[PDB]
Amino acid sequence: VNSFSGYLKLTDNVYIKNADIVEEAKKVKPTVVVNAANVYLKHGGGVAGALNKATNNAMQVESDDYIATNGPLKVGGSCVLSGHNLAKHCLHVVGPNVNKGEDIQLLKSAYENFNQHEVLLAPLLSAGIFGADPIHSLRVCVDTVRTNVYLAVFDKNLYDKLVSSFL
Ligand SMILES: O=C(O)C[C@H](NC(=O)c1ncnc2[nH]ccc12)c1ccc(F)cc1
Repeated sequence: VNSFSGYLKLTDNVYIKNADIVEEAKKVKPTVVVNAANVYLKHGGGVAGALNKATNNAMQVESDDYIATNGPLKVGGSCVLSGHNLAKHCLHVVGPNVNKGEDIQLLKSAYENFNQHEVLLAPLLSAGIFGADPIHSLRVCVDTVRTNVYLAVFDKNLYDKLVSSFL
């Protein structure tokens, strides 16, 4: 038993809620919150800008040190950093950004990173301003992630569409 509230069950291992992921993180303090990052960990907008703002820019400061030491991530890759005031850890996961012309085929690889963690609070990878089809992304999530994932969807209309179309 865990401490997430009001989530809708989709499969053996995936739940979903129309909620602000920052507020879900501040309430639950999960072991892992997932960020929808880019390879440079430049947290400008979307999930990343929202999470980083909630950390008072501490996420960005930590991320800049990470990049200075290690270089950029791969599209499809991830790194574990601090969750700051939001979670124990933040799993920064790079899905493909279709508005950058990146390969949507790497979405499955991106979701595979979730399998290294027993329980995660996460956004829908590559959706929103990342420009991929959100129905497709939820499908890839359910067909790839085997650990327990709690998906938080900001946009109400998107949430309603995702639930009503889910197979
Ligand atoms: O769930 C959604 O609507 C889409 C989601 N966006 C957000 O979660 C979001 N965007 C802007 N400001 C925000 N503030 C608090 C949350 C938040 C998203 C998912 C994958 C991405 F690669 C990029 C965005």
